[PDB]
Amino acid sequence: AKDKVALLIGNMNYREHPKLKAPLVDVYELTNLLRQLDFKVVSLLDLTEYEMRNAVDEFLLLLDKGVYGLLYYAGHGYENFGNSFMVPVDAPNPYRSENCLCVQNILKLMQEKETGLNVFLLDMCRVTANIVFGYATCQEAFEIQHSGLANGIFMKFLKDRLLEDKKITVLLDEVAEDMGKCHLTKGKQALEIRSSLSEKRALTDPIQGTEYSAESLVRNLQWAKAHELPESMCLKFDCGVQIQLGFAAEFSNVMIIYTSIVYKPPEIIMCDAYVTDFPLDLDIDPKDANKGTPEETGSYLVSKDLPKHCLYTRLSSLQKLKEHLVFTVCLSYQYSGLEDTVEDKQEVNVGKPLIAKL
Ligand SMILES: CO[C@H](c1c(NC(=O)Nc2cnc(-n3nccn3)c(Cl)c2)cnc2cc(Cl)nn12)[C@@H](C)OC
Repeated sequence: AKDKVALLIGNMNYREHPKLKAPLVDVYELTNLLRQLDFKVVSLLDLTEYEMRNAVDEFLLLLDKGVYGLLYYAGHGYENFGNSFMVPVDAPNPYRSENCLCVQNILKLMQEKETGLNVFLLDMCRVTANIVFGYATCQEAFEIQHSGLANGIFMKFLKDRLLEDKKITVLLDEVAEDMGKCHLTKGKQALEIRSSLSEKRALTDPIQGTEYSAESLVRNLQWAKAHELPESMCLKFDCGVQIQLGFAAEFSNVMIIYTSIVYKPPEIIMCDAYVTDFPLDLDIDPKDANKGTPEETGSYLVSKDLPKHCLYTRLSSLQKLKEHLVFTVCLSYQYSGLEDTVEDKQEVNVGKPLIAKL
């Protein structure tokens, strides 16, 4: 492999269509599995049409001679007269092609590349380019785990075979057999595999030497800067209360913010630091921010990974941020024998985190 580059899109929260649950776990777990295989992974949740189109265009552009690419989409799919389409979260009801991404157009652009390997996997709820196309239609079918999280049928079987040092086409055929044995998808057309692979190529194949090929190092630096998290900060308030702001990442466009009281003077009986007044573009609803647990924000991956007794806020639209992430830390405090709640607030700039750097 000249390089190993992957783009994973998972669409769950649809405006005019039924919401999905499985993409979250699927995208997250496939990201980890591909990271283990030395892929530079971009993982994005809930993308609009324009966001999808730009992400796909940028991923396609990386597909230079000998590069190993992998594109995964989990979400609603649409079929109209032999063509399949990927449905963005902002798509109107009923479905219409102009609002969707045509799969056949992507395949056509992939066909022009001189990639060492190009794996295009769809997990939808309805000279050679070495393209392996997997098209799963059992996505809303999912299984509930002992964790309480929803895992997709396709991903359940894919997770178990991805790390195998075997030709990708052989790997995917075993996944199709597993689904065929699975009682939910038994005698049904759940996975279609299309392949134009003339060479024994696997996702486990090594990346070309950095002592002569510097494009992997350049793309590694460019990937790294798109995954930068703000360093944790401490804010001091006039009353004497010291607050810590902590940051965790779930996906390339999803960040969890948490606040905790590091010092509370004896005179203050009860205090809480609430993060508010986020940029409009991010579309955060205050009724889904400052939660007592990360689970209540929709963050189930990174859960006992975070400090206890904090307030948690999930920023899942970082790709929409077109300025610095400037928000307010509002402190609400109470003196034991005093009338009510005293409020104090200070603005914070955490720059352009993660995908917002690009
Ligand atoms: C070329 O850039 C890299 C890249 C991708 N680029 C994007 O996703 N671009 C993107 C552009 N615009 C938007 N968008 N925001 C608002 C409106 N449109 C969005 Cl959601 C995404 C996609 N796939 C991979 C895989 C690897 Cl490795 N890198 N890579 C990387 C450095 O990106 C992290």
